[PDB]
Amino acid sequence: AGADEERAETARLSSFIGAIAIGDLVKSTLGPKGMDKILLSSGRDASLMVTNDGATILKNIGVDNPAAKVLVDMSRVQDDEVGDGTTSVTVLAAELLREAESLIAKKIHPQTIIAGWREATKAARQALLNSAVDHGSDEVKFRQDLMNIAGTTLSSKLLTHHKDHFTKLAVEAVLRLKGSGNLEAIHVIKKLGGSLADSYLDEGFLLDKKIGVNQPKRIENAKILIANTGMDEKEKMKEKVERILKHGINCFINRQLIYNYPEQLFGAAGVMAIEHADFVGVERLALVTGGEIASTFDHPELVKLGSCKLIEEVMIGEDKLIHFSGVALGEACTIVLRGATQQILDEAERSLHDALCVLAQTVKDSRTVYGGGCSEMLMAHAVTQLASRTPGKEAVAMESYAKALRMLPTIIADNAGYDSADLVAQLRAAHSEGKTTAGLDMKEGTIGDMSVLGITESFQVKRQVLLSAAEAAEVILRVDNIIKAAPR
Amino acid sequence: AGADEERAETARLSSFIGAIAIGDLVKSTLGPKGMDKILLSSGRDASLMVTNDGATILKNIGVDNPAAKVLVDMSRVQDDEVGDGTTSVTVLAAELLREAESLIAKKIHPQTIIAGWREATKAARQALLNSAVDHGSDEVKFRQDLMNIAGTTLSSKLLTHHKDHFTKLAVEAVLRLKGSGNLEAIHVIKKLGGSLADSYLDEGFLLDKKIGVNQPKRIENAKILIANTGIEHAEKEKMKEKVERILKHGINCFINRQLIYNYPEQLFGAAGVMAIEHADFVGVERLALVTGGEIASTFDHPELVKLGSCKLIEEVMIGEDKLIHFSGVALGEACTIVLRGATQQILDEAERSLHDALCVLAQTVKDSRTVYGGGCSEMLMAHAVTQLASRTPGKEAVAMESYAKALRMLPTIIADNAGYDSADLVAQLRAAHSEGKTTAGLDMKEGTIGDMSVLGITESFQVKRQVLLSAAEAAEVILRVDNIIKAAPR
Amino acid sequence: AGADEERAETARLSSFIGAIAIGDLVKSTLGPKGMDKILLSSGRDASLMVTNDGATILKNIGVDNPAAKVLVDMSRVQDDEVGDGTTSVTVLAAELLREAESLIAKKIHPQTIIAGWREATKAARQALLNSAVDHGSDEVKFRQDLMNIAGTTLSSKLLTHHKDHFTKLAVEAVLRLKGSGNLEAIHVIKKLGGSLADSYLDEGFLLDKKIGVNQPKRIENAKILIANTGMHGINCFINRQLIYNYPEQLFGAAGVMAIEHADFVGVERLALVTGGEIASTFDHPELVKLGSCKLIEEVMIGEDKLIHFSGVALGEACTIVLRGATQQILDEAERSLHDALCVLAQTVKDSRTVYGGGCSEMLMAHAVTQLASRTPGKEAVAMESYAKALRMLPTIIADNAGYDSADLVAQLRAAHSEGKTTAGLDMKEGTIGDMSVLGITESFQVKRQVLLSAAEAAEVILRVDNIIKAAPR
Repeated sequence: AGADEERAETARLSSFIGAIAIGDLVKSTLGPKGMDKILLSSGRDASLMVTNDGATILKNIGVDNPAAKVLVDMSRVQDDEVGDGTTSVTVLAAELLREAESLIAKKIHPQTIIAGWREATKAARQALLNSAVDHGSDEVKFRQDLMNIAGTTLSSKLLTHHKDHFTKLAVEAVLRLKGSGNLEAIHVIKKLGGSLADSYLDEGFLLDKKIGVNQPKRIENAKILIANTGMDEKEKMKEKVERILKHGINCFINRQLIYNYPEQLFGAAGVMAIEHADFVGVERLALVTGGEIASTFDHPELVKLGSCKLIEEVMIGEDKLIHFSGVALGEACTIVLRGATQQILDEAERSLHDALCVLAQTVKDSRTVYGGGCSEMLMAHAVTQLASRTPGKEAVAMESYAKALRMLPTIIADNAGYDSADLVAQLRAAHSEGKTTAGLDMKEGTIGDMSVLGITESFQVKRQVLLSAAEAAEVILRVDNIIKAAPR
Repeated sequence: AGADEERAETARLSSFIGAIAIGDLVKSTLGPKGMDKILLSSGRDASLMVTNDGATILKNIGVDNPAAKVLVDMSRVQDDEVGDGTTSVTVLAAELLREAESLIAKKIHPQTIIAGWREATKAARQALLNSAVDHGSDEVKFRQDLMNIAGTTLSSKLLTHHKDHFTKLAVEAVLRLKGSGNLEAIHVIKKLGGSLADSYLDEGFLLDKKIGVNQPKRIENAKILIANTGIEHAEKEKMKEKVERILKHGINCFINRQLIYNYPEQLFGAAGVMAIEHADFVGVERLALVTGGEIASTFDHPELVKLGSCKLIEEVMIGEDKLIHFSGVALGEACTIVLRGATQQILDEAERSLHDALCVLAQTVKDSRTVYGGGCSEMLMAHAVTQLASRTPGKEAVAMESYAKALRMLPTIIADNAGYDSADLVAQLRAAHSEGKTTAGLDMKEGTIGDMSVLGITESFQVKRQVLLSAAEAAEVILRVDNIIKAAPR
Repeated sequence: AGADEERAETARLSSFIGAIAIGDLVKSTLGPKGMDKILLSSGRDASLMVTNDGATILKNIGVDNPAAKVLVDMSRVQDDEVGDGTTSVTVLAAELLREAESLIAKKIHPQTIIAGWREATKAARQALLNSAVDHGSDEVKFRQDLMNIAGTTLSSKLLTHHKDHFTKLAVEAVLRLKGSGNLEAIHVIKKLGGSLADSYLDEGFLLDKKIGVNQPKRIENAKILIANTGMHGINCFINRQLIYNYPEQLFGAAGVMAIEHADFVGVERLALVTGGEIASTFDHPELVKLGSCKLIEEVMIGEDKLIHFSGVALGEACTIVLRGATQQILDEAERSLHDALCVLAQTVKDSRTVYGGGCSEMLMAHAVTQLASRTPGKEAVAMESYAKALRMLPTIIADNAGYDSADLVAQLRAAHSEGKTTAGLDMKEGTIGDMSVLGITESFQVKRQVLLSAAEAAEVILRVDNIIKAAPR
């Protein structure tokens, strides 16, 4: 009969529906007893991607017309600057929409109500002012380094027995990277095969290619050559050898197909070459080795810089790999993971990417909050009082924000295996008293001292979630429906 | 078949329908509690776009057959000669159409009524030469620099808690700009957080790109090269020509607005030179005024056909993110504003707000005069126009009378977006204007009426001159004609 | 969802429709170019009936289910208290309902909208003192005796080509009638006589009746007898009803002229003139009867014979005979003289007026626009709807004229905002002109009663929240 026509309440509903649909899938994923999800789609999806990381699955795929893709894109900026712990930021933003039902009771102007978000700024600061932080995490630190937040990030994924040990490893990796210039040079891959450790740490960069069956096994005073252009007649062979012998070249890495004639040359010379090396691995390596200029065959000598420690092909345990290590820069390092080997193990690939940005900001912030829901209840006690102080225009919107915090305590306990109702009762009383350390103890079935557990949440996750959620939602709530955008 | 075939009541209606669709959309946008819209299209489009500015969104898409795209097109010329203010002109043109309803009651000849448009020319001249203006503005001005019109554009946006300060900053940018020629060389980008100031002012142009992972970390006494353009052994010659010419200059940086050949990329890193792939053309043109420019041609380009600014080019980090900064411009004509902002998503709306600031201020400095904002101007004129219809003879007057009631809708749109009831607001607004106070207007923050001048909100003189003439001419094309469309197909 | 129940917008519509349905039929009637309609009824009605004036037709029957009958009853009280003029009061009340569509736009409680009516008192004072009024109506009056309201009342009628002259004449009649004594006593009839003057003012009351072929032609020092019940020097006997045959033989020999089935309306006014009668049984002759004795005779005005009563001792009331240029148009003056006189009686008593041709309506409209804005929130929107109602009146006057309505609105407003109360709508001109030159004025009283009458009719919809039923099955 016509084309995309929305009026008063119907348009609001479309924004409203998108937030509720996303929340149900993500809530299971939000804690110690989180759930693993696998998605299967035709064309350029190959098979099933299992993602326990809410951010990764939402950014990758635009399932349908209803708006939510842009909100999802926003979460990624957060990921670079801290990102996770557990994915909770999307859920909290989504629940604000439910209150808009209340807003029709006023029956006047939703934009005016928006002044609540002006006071959201006031509310955002209340979390920052409130809770506390943690006492410890000085820098590096012998044992406060992990068995804390990473374990909680990890707990959602039930690989956490062999895996918590892997989670523990992640901190060591961040300590070397720690400093100005934040996140660079971390690639880490998993290998199929069993070991109790389920992981090895490499001081260098790990690849996975072989020249051929022939060629010297070990290279010394190793020099590295990287060529952008392929090797793909005798004169071409000769140019390469003449430049090569004087240098004493130990390894050649080319990001593409490699022509056969040079291959014979490298073996006799005493030089190990790599065929079709992935470009992304190469770029990281350049920062590591001091870099080099990959022009056509004039590429050797002084146009290139080559680090010279140790390059060798090492059986790590089960599957063969090639190790580049002891780089002069020292800034860039690589992590190698092993596992039980299954859906549960590929989950670790997911978890570590999350692990990688979590501690990246641990270094810069020098601030954190207590975990297990301790942070959320204290703020809720303070925010309830806020609605009364403000003028009535301000009070409705500010009060609505306060009740949102209540759901987080409920989800933590609910996944534990203990009835939610009893849990809510005891929790508020302990926070109201004034103890920041006290929180939800899932293991006990009641409440307990969070600090003894050692569960800590990044301070970084809390500042971005409050401010980002507040105006993101505010733009949509303030605005009464969008038009002349649709495709015909 | 054929084309158009319209006459009688139906013909008037197609024009009538176009005006109503656009007016509601733009209505949300005006004033302090303006509405931001995100646009979804899956017809050769990739993502939802959000445009606060009504003019920008109308320009982007021509959705259907009815006439309206040309009316929309005209508003852009207005933006360069005076800027956006808040979008209001399109709404007034649309309401002209609504009294056509009383026109079917005419039941005789609509064309005689058309005399009103000629009358309108007399009327347009009645406000342009009358109530508006200000006294002062001697060039530069220590305090009269702003705290004015930038604020009204900002007031329409919620961010004016800390943002009114940002607005103050924008005129520093205009004072430096004046000189040599018009508005063009200004670039604005918003950062993601950490400042009370919520902004920083930069010496030169700000860019965000890398050559690749390899290449020197930093350069000094940087020289800038810009190119309009991006047997096997002869390939080597291109490599060599570039190196031979390059070494003598000491070339520290190369900026190219397009794809770049792989061979040169390698060379720049060993030399100590940083190159930029697919640099934005808009960034480049701004950069050219700043560096003294050059003439872009073939590899003959390096030496004195090129002018290089020599202070400092480096990739630097502010607070947390890493950006590349061009600094030390001799010209001073063009500078860049970097907003650190007070970490909020309102900050993400800083880009939205400053862009509006950019067009408004350049015009404000050379127009040398202003009007009172917040709808102060519209209500005053409306009280006066009721009298005007009665002075003219009945054929001319009837069209003139309709034009007068058109101004009435603006008070409602300004207040309605504020969040205070629109009905209540109109009654109190009219009473204060009637008394004789030009300064008095709509105080959206209050929800009632107040003194606009204390706020500092003013409109450029130019916005009022151009819109009054433009509304009348667009309207004339529609009513005088009952059968139209255009030439070419079939 | 079963049977006849209504809420908010749907319930409102039934009230809305009743006002609109009446307006289209009545609008046609207004103006010199007005129209007369014929109607045939379903129960206890013999045939199609045609009524020229709106008040007579509205009154006879309450037909339809929607409410509107109650509104109609009010107009007759207005007619008695002043008269028909040209029907227009009903049209003004109906237009107030149209603004209700934008009423929803205010978006909150329709009942406090009613407080707008409270504001209408402000509007009511506006219709007062900031209008033209008289500034001249001293007594008799050399030029402004007429050429005014009677002419406007007259205009809606077809005959206004020679008739407008007759209408002017009717004020001479009002001046003699003038005073607090018995308003009425004015009767006029047409005569198949000759051209141009089209009417002669004369000596006394005119009546078209005869006793029979046998009876004396003229009586002097006449004695008048009026009896409620059917059948001194007695000269004439006038009875309002059937007269018994036996007395008739007697009257002829005696020298007495009697009138069979004389109209009651002629009789009551005749009584004030003579000095009154106590109309009882045959005991009626002598003192209980008051007679006047100057002269009663049946005379030919210009050709045809009729009976004239004159020389009233009392002097309180007098009558205009008129004459004319042979047609249905001519005896239309019969209806018009009576109409013109009544408006004047109010004019002498009140000693206040205004200017006609819609001059009064446009001036007030310019002033009332200010009032809406001045009043607080809720009061302002309801008050302004009333103000825009006034705008339609200028349009209706012009539309019936056969002249361009759009052009008319602009020029009309143009003359009024200047401050010249004299300028108004001249339909004969086709544009705007000086109303005073025409000489048109409206009585002060007609404007206050119309305002009170229109306001109450509007409230029947609002003072009672609901009237019918909901869902039995």
